[PDB]
Order: sequence, then C-alpha cells, then structure tokens
Amino acid sequence: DDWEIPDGQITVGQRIGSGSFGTVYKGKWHGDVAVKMLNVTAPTPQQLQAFKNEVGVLRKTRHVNILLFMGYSTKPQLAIVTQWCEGSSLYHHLHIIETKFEMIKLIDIARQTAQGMDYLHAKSIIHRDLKSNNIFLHEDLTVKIGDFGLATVKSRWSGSHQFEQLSGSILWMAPEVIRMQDKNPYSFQSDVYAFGIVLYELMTGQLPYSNINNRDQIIFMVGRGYLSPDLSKVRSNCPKAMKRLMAECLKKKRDERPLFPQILASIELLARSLPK
Amino acid sequence: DDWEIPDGQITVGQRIGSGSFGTVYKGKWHGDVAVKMLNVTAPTPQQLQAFKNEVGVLRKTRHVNILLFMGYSTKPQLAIVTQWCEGSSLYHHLHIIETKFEMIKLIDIARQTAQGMDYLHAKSIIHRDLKSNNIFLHEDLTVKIGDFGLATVKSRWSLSGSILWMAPEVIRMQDKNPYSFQSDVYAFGIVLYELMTGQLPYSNINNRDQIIFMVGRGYLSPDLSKVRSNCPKAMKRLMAECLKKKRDERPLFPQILASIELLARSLPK
Ligand SMILES: CCCS(=O)(=O)Nc1ccc(F)c(C(=O)Nc2cnc3nc[nH]c3c2)c1F
Ligand SMILES: CCCS(=O)(=O)Nc1ccc(F)c(C(=O)Nc2cnc3nc[nH]c3c2)c1F
Repeated sequence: DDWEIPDGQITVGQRIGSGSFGTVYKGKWHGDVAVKMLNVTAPTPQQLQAFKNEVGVLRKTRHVNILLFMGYSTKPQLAIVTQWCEGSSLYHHLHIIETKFEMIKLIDIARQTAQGMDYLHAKSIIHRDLKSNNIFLHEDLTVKIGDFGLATVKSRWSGSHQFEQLSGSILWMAPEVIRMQDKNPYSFQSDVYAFGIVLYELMTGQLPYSNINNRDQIIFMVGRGYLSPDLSKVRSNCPKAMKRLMAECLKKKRDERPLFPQILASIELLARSLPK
Repeated sequence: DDWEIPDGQITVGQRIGSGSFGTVYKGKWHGDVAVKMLNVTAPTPQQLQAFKNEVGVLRKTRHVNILLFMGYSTKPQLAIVTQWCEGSSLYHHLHIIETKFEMIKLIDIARQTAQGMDYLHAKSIIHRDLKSNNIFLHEDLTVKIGDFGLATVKSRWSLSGSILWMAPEVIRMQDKNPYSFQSDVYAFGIVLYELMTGQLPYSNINNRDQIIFMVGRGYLSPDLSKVRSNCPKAMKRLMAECLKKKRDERPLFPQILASIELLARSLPK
C-alpha cells in the first residue's frame, strides 16, 4: 500500500532546484526521478505527522496533466520524489530561451493546463501558486502541473520560504490575495486569476508589467486595482474568443471569474474552430 | 482518498479493445481516458470484493513507464479507466504496420520496458503477461506497461494469443505457480527478440500445438541468428541470457536494466 521510500534506494545526482525551502535534484529510482529534499535538518515530531498529511494531498492526484507523485522519503532528509520530465518549464521557454511557440500549441498548452487544474479542483485541491515556472512541458508536448504540494507545511513552519515564494510569484496573485485581507484569500478563483496570467504569458510571451521597475508599486496598484495586465498585447493572431476569456479570467472582482470547467469548455471549443 | 468513479461521469465512446478479460473503449473523463469494462453482467457479491482488491494491486503503481491507473468503476459495469495514450502499441508497430525503428530507439524501447518491469517487480507485482501488445508507445517515444491488472480475477472466474512469450516452465503447466519474476524475464526476452528482429519467433511452424510441445520440452527455442546485423553483441548476448530454458540462469531485472543502461552509452560514436 504505502509509498515511503527506504534509505539509499534513491540515488541523488545533479542539482537544479536552488531555493531555501527544499532543494530539487535529478535522481534515479527505477529510472530517472526528480527529488525535492526539504532540508529541514531532520524533525522534530510531530512536524513529521504534518509532512505525511501533505503527501496525503499529493497521492489524491492521478492525472496525466498533474505532475506524477512517485513516493516520498523520511530517511536521510524529508523529501518527495516525482517523475522526471525531460525538457524545460513554461517559464524557461517563454522568458529564458524565448521559444517561438506556434499558436496552435499555445492554445494547447493553455488547455492542458486548464485540463489539469480542472482536475486539481474537482478533487478539492487548491494550487495556491500556479505560474509558468510550475508548468512543465514534458517532451515538449505534454503539460505537468507543478508545485502545489505541501503549503500546510509552510505557513506553520519557520524559514525565509513564506517570504520567497510569496515574492517570486506576485505577478500571478489575484488582487484579493495581494492585499492580505484576512486568513483565506486563496480559492478556486485565486487559482483562475493565475491561470489568467499564464494565459496572458502564452499569448504575449512577456510577463505582465515589464515597464514598472519597483516591485512594491506592482503590489500596491494591483491590489488596489489601479493596475492590471495590458490586454492590448495578445499577439495579433490571438483569437478574439481567447483574449475575451483571458480578460474574463482576470477580473479584479473574484466573483465575476469563471471556474475551470467553463474555462476548459470555452477552450476546447475555440480550438476546434481554427485550422481552416 | 478513494477512486471509485460514480455513474455517468465517464463518457464511453469509440470501441477498440477486443475480447473477454475485458472490452476497451476510448472515453472521456477529465479528458481522454481509456476504459475497460469487464462485461461480467453485474455481480454477484462478493466477486465484487475480489475486483476491488485487484484495483488495489493497480494503485500500488505510480511510475512513468507503468500505464497510469486513473480510477475504476462499479456502477454501470465493472471497469477500469486508465490514461489514454495517443499512438499505437509495440505489437501493432512491429507486426501490423511494420514500422522501421532506428536502432537507438529499439534499445530505448527495450530500456523503458525494462525500466518499468524493474519497477513492477520492486513492488512485488508479477506481470504474468508481458508482450508487445501490452507495451504501448505513447506519443511514440514513451513506453507504458500494459495489461498486468487483475489476474486473481480470471483464474477464479468463469492463455493462447500469448504463448510466444511464455517461458517453457510455464507452457507445460507443471504445477500451481509457474509464474515468477523469471517467467516475466523470458517474456521480456521475447520482446527483445521482437525489437531486434522485427518478427515473432517461430514464423515458419504453422501448427500452434508443436510450438507449445517443443518449447516446453526445450526442443525448440528462438532463432537468435536473426538479430539484425547491427544489433550490438552485448544485447544479443543479454537476450540469449534472458531466454534460458532453465529459469534459474535468467537475470533479474535490475541486472537486466544495468546491462542495457551501459550498452547504450557505448554506441553513438
Ligand atoms: C505533484 C508533485 C508533488 S509537489 O510537491 O506538488 N510537487 C513537486 C514535488 C517534488 C518535486 F521535485 C517537484 C519538481 O519540481 N519536479 C521536477 C520534475 N521534473 C523536472 N525536470 C526538471 N526539473 C524537474 C523538477 C514538484 F513539482
Ligand atoms: C486490468 C487492470 C487494468 S491494467 O491492466 O493496469 N491496464 C489496462 C488494462 C486493460 C486495458 F484494456 C488497458 C488499455 O487498453 N489501455 C489503453 C490506454 N490507452 C489506449 N490508447 C489506445 N488504446 C489504449 C488502451 C489498460 F491500460
């Protein structure tokens, strides 16, 4: 039944995930596996019971667009091993190497993302940090949804990690999240808005607000709704129905935002109306 | 926690998968899904508790080379829904359409298969019917291991299209449990022999009884002088090693995977 991977089965190799909360390594375990070690310097029960529950959230997922949970580790460190995806990550493509994606693909990458999210939700999971850097293009045509694990084990734990990954990701925070209004700003629609920003990523190939150099104002304005994405950049050939759906996903007023089933539906349809 | 898919979420469409053991349909459930319905005309407890346990075997698996278990169904029929793989199936490629695979790939397809099997085993699962028709090439470059589910729900419920991959000690039903890791290896051997030759073994003997008789008496084995010219000597050697009539002389998968991972990084120059 259970997924705990014993000490020394996983062969931790080349390093790649650099952050402060955990560290991602390419590894080997019945073949190529990614492994993220939480570098929490060994628990410390029952922090340990709280990590097991977060794994519980993970294995609730079995979908071809959610990243595949493979097993976890308590022995040398804490960790999570997931499949290894050969190929980069939407962010890297759009913003590091500046891949020119054909439009048919872009819509495709939107769908899959939408596909997966619809799933994450259907099973009561809120991602809490969708963004192009957690969307991985595997073998360049499949989408795997990324860094949604844990969270419960981040707002109750000590480190500079709820000051980093609340930071490197603000561009995708819907307003009602930016200004920490209360306890739970996060919600399906929180997730949608982010989906909206990746949409705006795909369709423009830039990150929003590339001309404002102080990252405080971005925060101030976005949450006060003085600032929003410049929807006059969806590249010429961006289908009107999409640009429309994007703008729909990005509503400052979280209640005017579509949930994902409807979002997926309007993408599955605008697709079958193009190649002619 | 649980995977039971309620009635009428799955949209069963175009038909494809033939036979008893199950009939397979392309479907839709959070996107494209394959579904196999057991057409057992509704249980009949507690046959039903015995199908749930077979699913239990399935969800023990989470690997990028084992086919992805997605959820099961008790409502309209019994069923299992798995991911939908776009593209064919090793058997179809090699023997129906006759794909010319570049050798670097062939070895790759061997590895992945070996990759997945090593996994199936590590977690105490015996496949009991590896064969090119349960190896699916998804998007043509990834390998998903196939029809290993159930089995406990097949020998207790009311062997042919797959004999070519049966190690001898299995063919002649010697006793109760002929099946074992090495049983599986021999089959892996035959897919190897498939990849490396592009034919099914014994293509010149037209009575399917003798195949059975001889193979199990060890009078007949695969014609290893067919591994196409450029088949690396180290592989042809490993194949022959995987195919030993004496099940104890067969390598387990870790070693098998190891000798494939190595003969790979020694070729492109
Ligand atoms: C659904 C996965 C469980 S998660 O903790 O939410 N996510 C989670 C957990 C552990 C990881 F290593 C990762 C991850 O970044 N994996 C990962 C996968 N393939 C890669 N190819 C290059 N770099 C990679 C990283 C992950 F995204
Ligand atoms: C018996 C338990 C389920 S399993 O053995 O793990 N998997 C399993 C079992 C039975 C099937 F027919 C299938 C199956 O046909 N899957 C399948 C998946 N994608 C396909 N694209 C075209 N044809 C396909 C078939 C399967 F993937």
